[PDB]
Amino acid sequence: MFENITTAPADPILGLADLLRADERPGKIDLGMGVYNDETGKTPVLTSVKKAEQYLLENETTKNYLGIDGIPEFGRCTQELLFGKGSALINDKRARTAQTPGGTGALRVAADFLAKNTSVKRVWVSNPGWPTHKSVFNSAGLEVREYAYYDAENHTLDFDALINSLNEAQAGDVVLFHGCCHNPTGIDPTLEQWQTLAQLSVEKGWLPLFDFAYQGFARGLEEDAEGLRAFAAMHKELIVASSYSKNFGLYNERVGACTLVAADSETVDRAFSQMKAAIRVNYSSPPAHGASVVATILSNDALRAIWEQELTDMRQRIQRMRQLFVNTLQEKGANRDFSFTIKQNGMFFFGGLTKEQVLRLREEFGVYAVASGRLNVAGMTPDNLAPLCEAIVAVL
Amino acid sequence: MFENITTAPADPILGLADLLRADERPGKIDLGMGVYNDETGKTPVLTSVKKAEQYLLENETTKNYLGIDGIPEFGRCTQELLFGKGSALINDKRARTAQTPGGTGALRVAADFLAKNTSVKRVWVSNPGWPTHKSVFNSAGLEVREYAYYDAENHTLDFDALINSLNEAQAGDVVLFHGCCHNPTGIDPTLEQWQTLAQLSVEKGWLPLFDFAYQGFARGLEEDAEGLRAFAAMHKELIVASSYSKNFGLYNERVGACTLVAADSETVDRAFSQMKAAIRVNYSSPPAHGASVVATILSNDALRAIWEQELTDMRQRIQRMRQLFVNTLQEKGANRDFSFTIKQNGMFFFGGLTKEQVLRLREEFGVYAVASGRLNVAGMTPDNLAPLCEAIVAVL
Ligand SMILES: *Cc1c(COP(=O)(O)O)cnc(C)c1O
Ligand SMILES: *Cc1c(COP(=O)(O)O)cnc(C)c1O
Repeated sequence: MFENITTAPADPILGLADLLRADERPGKIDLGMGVYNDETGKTPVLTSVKKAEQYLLENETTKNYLGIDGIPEFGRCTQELLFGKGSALINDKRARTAQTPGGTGALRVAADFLAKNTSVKRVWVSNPGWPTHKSVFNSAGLEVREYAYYDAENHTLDFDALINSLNEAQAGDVVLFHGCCHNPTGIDPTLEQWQTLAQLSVEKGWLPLFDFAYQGFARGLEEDAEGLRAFAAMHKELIVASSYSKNFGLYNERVGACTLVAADSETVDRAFSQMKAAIRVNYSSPPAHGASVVATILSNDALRAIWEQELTDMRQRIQRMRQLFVNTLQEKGANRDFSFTIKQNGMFFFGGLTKEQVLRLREEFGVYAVASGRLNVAGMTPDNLAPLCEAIVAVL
Repeated sequence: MFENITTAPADPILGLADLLRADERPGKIDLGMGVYNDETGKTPVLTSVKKAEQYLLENETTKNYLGIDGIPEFGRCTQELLFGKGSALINDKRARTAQTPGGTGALRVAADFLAKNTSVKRVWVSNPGWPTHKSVFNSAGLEVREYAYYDAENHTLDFDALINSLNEAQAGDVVLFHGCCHNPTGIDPTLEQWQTLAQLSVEKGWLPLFDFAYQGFARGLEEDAEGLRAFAAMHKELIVASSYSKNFGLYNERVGACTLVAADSETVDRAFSQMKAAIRVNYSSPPAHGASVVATILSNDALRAIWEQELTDMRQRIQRMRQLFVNTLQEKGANRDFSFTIKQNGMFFFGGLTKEQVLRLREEFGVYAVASGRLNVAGMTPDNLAPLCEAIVAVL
């Protein structure tokens, strides 16, 4: 049965882990996957998380199955975090949230739900964008079309090209937006642009799908959700795939959510029943630990305060590394200006390297990055910064 | 987009949870889902599990992503538990295991892997059987055919009908077997029958797929795997979807595994790369907590000893309830003999009620069971046994 199976192509992002494994050189620098590192180059468990796990260890009395949609408190807290404490969507009961195994899992559930219960045939994703998006939607049998987004020469959001590109999108099509911290450009729409996009979306009849994996990494928790809330204020229907992998440092516990929004309570409930059916034939019910940690923290004033501060510190360290990176490049002799990286929100640096330069950095300097030229700024520390820049200056 | 979505049909098993929720009557007895209960009617966290979680809370230093296939130690321990400490499959490196979100998740990964990378068109499942099997395989685009298995009149495995039924199965077809504790009959093949089935399977050219969710609940950990090992000794290829939900009481942490076996190391690796691709576009990587607990326990002699004893106690309590159930039915006036339930392995009791009787038990007595007439013996306690039997005697 398996004699003719062909080897699968390596994943451009997740595949870096395997290459790093094989490389036995001592000075390897991992700037591939979007994972936060502290000044010591480690990816620690948040303190607020440790305290939540301590609490669970002492008060948890059973591991009995959660409902198909997960922990109810988790859903409410996720909705508040997304739409705002007193949002009308929450009051009118127009939203239903299902706990999922990570943001990627949320995207899969959304894709299966769409393919089987709606007339959606196309999903529009940005270019440049996150490769996993095409893979997930394609695996569900939906076609992916790309829309322009980045002005590679000026390092800004090419709004005109974006609008012009989406005009080929027909009503009933799904258009995917990154809530904040666009992966990989790091350039997000301004509030006014978000408002124009929401407006346009309503007229064209698109079904907006927001991938929200970095809430809190651009400017703040509430600020990062203004784009989404702008859309939520005008749309009757929408979908949100969010993740707690990064803002909680719960990467391997797979904590995400898929939120469905309909015109009214009656409609979202009927639709959500089908979303639950898509989960039922996938993994049945979600893993409790990670989501439990998130629910516990967001529900406890004390823990939540500690957590928000830790998030703030993470965002701030990355912002400081961007300056140090740019500065160190200038005093190391870089024959090019990489100051535009200061405007980029999120964990990454993008737009200054070719795939060959990335390949040379790996083979000759042991510096690992995505072939697209995306480097994880969150992986830079005061210790690896010097050798990292020396390697870069050597390939420019 | 969602105006015309139709409400989804309730799940015959998972749907009981919602009905129980709505029923406000005080004396409700939940005998639906297969979850273990102790004498007090609670589903506790195993002591060995609590100790493992204590250990993780103190030694875990990061929540960084696991590889697509999960924790490596978890895979090795799962293989040893399945094939035996010094199995040839392990020595020859013919097996690859991917940690999955539960046994159901394992089945989904196997189904997606099969549909996309092989010529498999049909999957054969038993009748009676577990409804979720058809749902999962059908959702992947594979057709499900049923094979006879139970002698409803004698309450035994109808081997002749089984063989005769599978003769319509062509080479290249997938045939699904329950490793032990057949759900819901509780009647498993004898070692000799397993050997005849393995033999037959090799000649017909079937691809065996074992659903192993109750290892340790029939007779013991090693004994329950003899059927599987019988097949593993003669087949070049096979698939195993196992679960730790029950034998570890880790239901909501979603701990399962999908093991792939090929003729040689070279072939399993190539095939496994495609299985990883199927996971990549689903949930990306598995939840660490649950599998970590399992790896920790199976790797620590002390913890493992405690765990094996707890498993032994669970199997023993269920066995004692079967006797008490049968006895209490006789002294309560049952006009029928339910002694055949003593031979049934696992958590359930099956074969003595009609769907109407089950419906009446619910509506009039607040006793909840699956419409198929399957009751969770593991849910019976010395306290609810009397009223439970009184209700049953009233509907016979
Ligand atoms: C990190 C990320 C996700 C979700 O990650 P999970 O690990 O699955 O929670 C989704 N979309 C983008 C663009 C991301 O960068
Ligand atoms: C319980 C069970 C499973 C797996 O359950 P999970 O909760 O997904 O781990 C698989 N097959 C059968 C027949 C089962 O009874």
